[PDB]
Amino acid sequence: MVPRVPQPGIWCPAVTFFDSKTDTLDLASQERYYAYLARSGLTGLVILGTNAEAFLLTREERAQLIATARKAVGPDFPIMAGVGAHSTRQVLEHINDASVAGANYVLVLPPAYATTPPVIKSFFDDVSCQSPLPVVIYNFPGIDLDSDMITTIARKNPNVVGVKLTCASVGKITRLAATLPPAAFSVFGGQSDFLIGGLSVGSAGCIAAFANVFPKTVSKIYELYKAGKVDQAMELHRKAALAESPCGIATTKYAAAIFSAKAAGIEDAEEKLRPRKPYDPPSEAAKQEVRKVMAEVAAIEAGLS
Ligand SMILES: [Ca+2]
Ligand SMILES: [Cl-]
Ligand SMILES: [Cl-]
Ligand SMILES: [Cl-]
Repeated sequence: MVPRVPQPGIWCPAVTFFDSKTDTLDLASQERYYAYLARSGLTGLVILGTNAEAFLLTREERAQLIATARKAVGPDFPIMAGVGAHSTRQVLEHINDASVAGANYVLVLPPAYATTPPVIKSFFDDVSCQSPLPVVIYNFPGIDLDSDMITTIARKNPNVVGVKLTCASVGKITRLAATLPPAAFSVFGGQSDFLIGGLSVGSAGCIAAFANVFPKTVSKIYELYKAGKVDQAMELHRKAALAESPCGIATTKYAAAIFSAKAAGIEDAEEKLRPRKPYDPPSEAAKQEVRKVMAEVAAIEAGLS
């Protein structure tokens, strides 16, 4: 069974497939893709993160994706669902939808419509208390939450079980560790390129966009660190950080289309991984860059899977 407090490890915030002719979710492809990712050494999936274009989805689509995730991975693989919105009412509706659809945890943005600090504090208090699922603070700056607010929120709310920091520092991680024991609270960095130092000071690890593209490689990096084989870990980490260069959403979707989605046997992956209307796909030149810059890590991934 999935623990109350999210397991340290490597998590992937999965991209979203759209049938472009009808502008609807492509759930058959989505299920194939989620299942492939969960079978590539990942600790868990983040569904409806920012990479999934969650804010472009209807409430019903959000719930279908969570349910599709659960079906793809089975009952023993952790799912963290993004639920962020503008009001407490919307957040609670998303949370309850997530709970019914099978999520284990909910990942919650602070309210943004730049809000004040007692507003942030009372929001998280109200949300943790009402939420049927354990809560991970989603810090994506839009306001930025320092160590003081996070610790305050966590100490008052035992249903708060972690934080995703998007731009995590070694200082920030350390401060959190010193005040919040790991058994009750998991810190996640959002950067694969942070994870070298990220884990060396006791993060719970990482929620990495790039694990969409080469999940086995990103998991190998983590696995080598936990084995103490720190020499080859850093050498592989280096290569992977190099390949991660291209960054936002449209480029990531396209990389997944030509690497992981193809590996998952999804046909026409490139059309299905266009950004949702009316947003445009990457330029030809952006696409050429992806293929050149990621070719080496692709060969490594074909070697590990
Ligand atoms: Ca192979
Ligand atoms: Cl399905
Ligand atoms: Cl194919
Ligand atoms: Cl492969």
